[PDB]
Amino acid sequence: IDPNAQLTTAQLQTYGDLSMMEIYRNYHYAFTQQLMGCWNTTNYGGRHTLDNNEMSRIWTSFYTQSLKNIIDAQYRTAEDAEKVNINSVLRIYRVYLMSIITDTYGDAPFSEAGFNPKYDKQEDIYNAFFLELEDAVNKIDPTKDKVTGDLIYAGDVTKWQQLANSLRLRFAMRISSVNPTKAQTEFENALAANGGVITDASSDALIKYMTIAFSFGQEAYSDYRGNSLSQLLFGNDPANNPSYLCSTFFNQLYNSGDPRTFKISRCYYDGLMSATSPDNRVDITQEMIEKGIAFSPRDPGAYSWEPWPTGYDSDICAELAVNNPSVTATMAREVEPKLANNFLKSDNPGVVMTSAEVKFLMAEATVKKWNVGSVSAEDLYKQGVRAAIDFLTDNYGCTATTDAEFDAFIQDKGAFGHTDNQKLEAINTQAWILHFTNPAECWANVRRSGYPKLKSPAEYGFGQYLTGGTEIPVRLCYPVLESSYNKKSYNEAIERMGGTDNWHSLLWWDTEN
Ligand SMILES: OC[C@H]1O[C@@H](O[C@H]2[C@H](O)[C@@H](O)[C@H](O[C@H]3[C@H](O)[C@@H](O)[C@H](O[C@H]4[C@H](O)[C@@H](O)[C@H](O[C@H]5[C@H](O)[C@@H](O)[C@H](O)O[C@@H]5CO)O[C@@H]4CO)O[C@@H]3CO)O[C@@H]2CO)[C@H](O)[C@@H](O)[C@@H]1O
Ligand SMILES: [Mg+2]
Repeated sequence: IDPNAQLTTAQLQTYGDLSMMEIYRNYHYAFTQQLMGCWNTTNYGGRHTLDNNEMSRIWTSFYTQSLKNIIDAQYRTAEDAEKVNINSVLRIYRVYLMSIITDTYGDAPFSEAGFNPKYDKQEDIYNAFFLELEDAVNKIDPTKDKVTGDLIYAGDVTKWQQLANSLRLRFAMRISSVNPTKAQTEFENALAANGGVITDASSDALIKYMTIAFSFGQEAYSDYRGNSLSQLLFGNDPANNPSYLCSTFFNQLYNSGDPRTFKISRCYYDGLMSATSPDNRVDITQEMIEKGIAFSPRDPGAYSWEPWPTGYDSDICAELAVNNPSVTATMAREVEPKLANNFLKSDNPGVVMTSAEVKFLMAEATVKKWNVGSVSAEDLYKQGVRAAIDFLTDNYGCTATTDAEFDAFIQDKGAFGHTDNQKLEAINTQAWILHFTNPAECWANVRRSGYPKLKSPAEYGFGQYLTGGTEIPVRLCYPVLESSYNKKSYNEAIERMGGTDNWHSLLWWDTEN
């Protein structure tokens, strides 16, 4: 009933729902070519398997829970002067959750959602995002009702203005190909709105999750207290099918001399690792470097087992073997980079939006000749990269990158370009690294900006397996069951796309493939 508790639940579900996070490991992480090799990632997204049920998870999870609850809470709270803050916060978080739906699937229920709700055109949903965030920002008033269930900003309603105006930046940059004039105007208005935007890391929008032991039992699916994305990236089958990194991502980090290379990824021997927890793994990364062993990250479409890499004999593992000889010294699949333990904790925050992103958005707007302030595009980009690197230090307990290590990176392969194209590539490639823990935003921004320039699994010699088509999908399909619950509205949506629900159909804001 209570709208403040409704907000809590909505925030927890965003990364707490173990059912929903399957979609990100199956599809998003493969489409963005950040992870590859894990059976689920490779089979589904890596090889373009059309599976309606796997594609439906965001739609179902939100319309039956968070978004339904929030819409209700907003409606009960709407026209109350004495409840104007909780109202405005709900409106802002409603917009965010809706942004995930429309960015996955195209046209969708918004205005009439919460008996046979229309599928609002994506254009008009985005129209509503700006209007909603602008009104919410203007209604916030810290003298009125206080917010009690807020796991992002603990009720700091000033920081909600910063988030709202920051989301305005994000959505304005999103529509900057389809509708440049509106994009510019909405971006410049957002900078001038009450509260401003997120100018530094202390106003980062992060959902606070607790430490609960990972469980894949039935009771676990109703428990959103933990970060279930991190739970899943550890794995239901963690020894055989862990989060192996994709070569596009690992090679970007490694070949650019990126300081985060061995903060995001390690090579681990997992023979002695427990199920349930990433404890007792054996880090062989430094050993591999010292001995000159090639890393073998997984090309798009590849499993961990094919191609089966040349390895080496680990002296560390040979040491372990004398005391308990069920350990192999001979490494094979372990030379394949995996996601570092820092990113496999239920502690991990739920990333909504960061100061690092705002910097990249500011840099891009500057490159596009918008009127955004007096700071240079290059400086904005540099601040963005610094913030994205420090994001790991502050939130995932990674090692600090020294001023010297940063300066060496930024003056060489991390450098802002000179050409507009080069600058856009740099900003958006770097933003792609930042968004690793925000898959929803990572896939949207990859599709929108066109960077990094990803190649289809077909180009890596896996065309023979690309069951659902050759090109990397650019959306996910509506759940089949919408055909019977919401037929008229469902059929109208599909008539706009050409009469088929195709996952190669470009979303309205996506102009190029
Ligand atoms: O065969 C070649 C290759 O296989 C590898 O092993 C694979 C195997 O082939 C796959 O079939 C197997 O697939 C499992 C998925 O990994 C796993 O994610 C999924 O988990 C299910 C769970 O079992 C199910 O109960 C759960 O139901 C919940 C619903 O999702 C919720 O909506 C509902 O509210 O609550 C229920 C719970 O009551 O859903 C999850 C998914 O969300 O199960 C799949 C089928 O078993 O994966 C194997 C690897 O893990 C092998 O490793 C290779 O070596 C080999 O060459
Ligand atoms: Mg595109």
